[PDB]
Amino acid sequence: TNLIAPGGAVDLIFAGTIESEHQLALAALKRHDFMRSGLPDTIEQRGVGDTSVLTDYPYRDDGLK
Amino acid sequence: NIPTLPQNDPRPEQRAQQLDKARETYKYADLLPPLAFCEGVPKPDTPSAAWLVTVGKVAAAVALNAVANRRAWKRFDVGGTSEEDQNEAGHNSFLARLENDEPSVLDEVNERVAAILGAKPNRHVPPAVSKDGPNGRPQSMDDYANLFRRITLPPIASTWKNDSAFAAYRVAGPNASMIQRITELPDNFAVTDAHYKQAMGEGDSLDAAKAEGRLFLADWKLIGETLVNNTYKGAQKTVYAPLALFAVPPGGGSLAPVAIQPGQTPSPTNKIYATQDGNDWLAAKSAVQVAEGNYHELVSHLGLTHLLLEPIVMATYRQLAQHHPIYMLLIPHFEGTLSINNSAATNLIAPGGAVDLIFAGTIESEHQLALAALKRHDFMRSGLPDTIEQRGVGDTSVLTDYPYRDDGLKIWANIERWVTAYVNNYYISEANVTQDTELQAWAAVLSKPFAEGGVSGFGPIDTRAALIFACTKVIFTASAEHSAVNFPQKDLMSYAPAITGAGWTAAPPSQGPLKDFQPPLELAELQAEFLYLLGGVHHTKLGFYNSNSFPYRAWFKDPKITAELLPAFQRDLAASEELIVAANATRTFKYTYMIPSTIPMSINI
Amino acid sequence: IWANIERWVTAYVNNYYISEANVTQDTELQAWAAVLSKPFAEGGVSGFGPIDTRAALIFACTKVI
Repeated sequence: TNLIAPGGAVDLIFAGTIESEHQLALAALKRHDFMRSGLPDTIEQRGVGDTSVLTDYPYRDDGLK
Repeated sequence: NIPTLPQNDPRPEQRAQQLDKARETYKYADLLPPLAFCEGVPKPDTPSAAWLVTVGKVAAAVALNAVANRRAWKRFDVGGTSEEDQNEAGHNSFLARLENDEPSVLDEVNERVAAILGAKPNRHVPPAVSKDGPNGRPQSMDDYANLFRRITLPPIASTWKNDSAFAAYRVAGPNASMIQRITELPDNFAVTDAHYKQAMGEGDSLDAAKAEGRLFLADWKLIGETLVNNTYKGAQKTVYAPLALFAVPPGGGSLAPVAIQPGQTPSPTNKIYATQDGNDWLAAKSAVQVAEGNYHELVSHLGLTHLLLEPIVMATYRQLAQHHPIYMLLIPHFEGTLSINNSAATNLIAPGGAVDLIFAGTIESEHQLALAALKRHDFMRSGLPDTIEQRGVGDTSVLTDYPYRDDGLKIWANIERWVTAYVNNYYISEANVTQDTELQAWAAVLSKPFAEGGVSGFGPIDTRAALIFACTKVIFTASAEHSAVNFPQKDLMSYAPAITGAGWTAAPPSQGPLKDFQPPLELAELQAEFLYLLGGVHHTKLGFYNSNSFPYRAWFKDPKITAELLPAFQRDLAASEELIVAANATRTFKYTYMIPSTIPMSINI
Repeated sequence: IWANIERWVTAYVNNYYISEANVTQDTELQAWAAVLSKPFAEGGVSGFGPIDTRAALIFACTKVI
């Protein structure tokens, strides 16, 4: 009712039309796979799993524990 | 005439008197410890003449291959031995043409087989290690394929290195009952996600293959529990006890290898090898092939077909009468079963024989490999539809390519339909079962403990369904199961580099040139010539019941079976032929072993 | 004519090359690709590399044919 609403802070500060921003969010909610969206699942989906190659990745390392 | 149960028989006393004369013809001997065995070959169970001529033709090619090999090595004595073999081929063609005492067939055919399976020298010439023949160490890998001079080199010799050919062995090879689906990994075989993605790519995950049931492990642990490495002419023969994981692509597909750990215990000396490891991977598969070579020859083949049937052949001759209907069902499936086993226990798996030389273990360690698999057998839980489910290899969608399963299940189904119609025609009540003093005597000897000579897990034969399974299984492991293990010897095992009984360098961690891992030349020719002979004789055919006499006239006499039951059996086997052949053509690795027209009635070689 | 030649090369290559490891481990094809991947001044074909895929070999055999 305020943020993603017409005349809200997202309407002014962000480059898109407020209704094109809603399509962006709804597009990702529509493309998700809730059953295959676990963190350890996505980490090997993206091949970012090797800690001896990409050694500095605090989100992956801190997030898996 | 028409068979009848003992309690229903019109003439019980005369039936009892042939049984007593039978138990004198067939008395037990201890040729192989803890096993019920035949005291030689009783005269009725001599190999028939057609079996000898069939064998004789192949036994001549093996010797002719040996002579042509001996002309090439050291590039009239080597010609005289040829002409006698060529004349022996003339003997088999014309002298045996009338088919009506035994001359060529009696001595030569049985002796030439004895010299081959007995690893005896001088197998070059009859009624007339040698540095005059292929021997020692290989100059190059060519010399192994150059052995096949008068016999045909197998096709696998040009395909064995491909990983897909290595995995075809586990589902369409000599031992195709090996794999088992797993939902989690063993503690002693912790393959990583990296190894699985090497084989499958970046479209799958190991934790997802164990989820969707697409992992399949094959163990050789029993080889380590049992064998002891022997030395041949000083040289060290080695065999491991590997652990091999396989996996199928997602949504369906065929088997594909993943990882191999040559030993049961993880160690610094023993570690996992994977698809992209180059030479060590090839020697990791070859070390597996040595294990399957020992496993197949003494567990799948001689253990769980030959030696499992030897007691059932004996108890049938001694407790069932020649007028018993089940005697009428099972006996023709035992043609040549007693004779080849005697030639096996006194020559093949005998000290000084082929197995002791070519294969890695001491021959006494090899016998203990067979007995351990015989001791853990559960006869009542060894049905092909039962063993398939036990290993989780049942879903046609997940694992699509399993020729031993999909072709074998049509053959097992055909036999059950035939046994059931047979058992139900003669056994018309469950009292007919329990009141059969002969069948229950038959059961007592086989239900006996393994230490006394029984068949492990055979109890109890109290229902018509218990007789149907026991009779269906016996016929399967005499016809289809023996076909799927005996005849792959010629097609898939005559090439020692593709597979043999011994790795001759120590380790899967590659030590250098591949030629040093293979067996010597004298043994390699012996492996090629003796696996050719045992795997190259198709005599007698499942569904056609005849005698072992010259007319080979039909064995059944009851008109209910002559003009009705057996014709129905023969029709369903012909339907399986069209179904197997059609599906088999689309494949690029072939399974003729469950093709009904090539399936024998009995274990005869 | 190009479509006919590609289909027949895609058939030929795929009958003998069943694994992408059959391509890399074909030492003769790799030594065949070397003398052709050489610099043009040294005597090579300009732009012949790399031939590491069943696809890449199918193109090379289609163009040459």
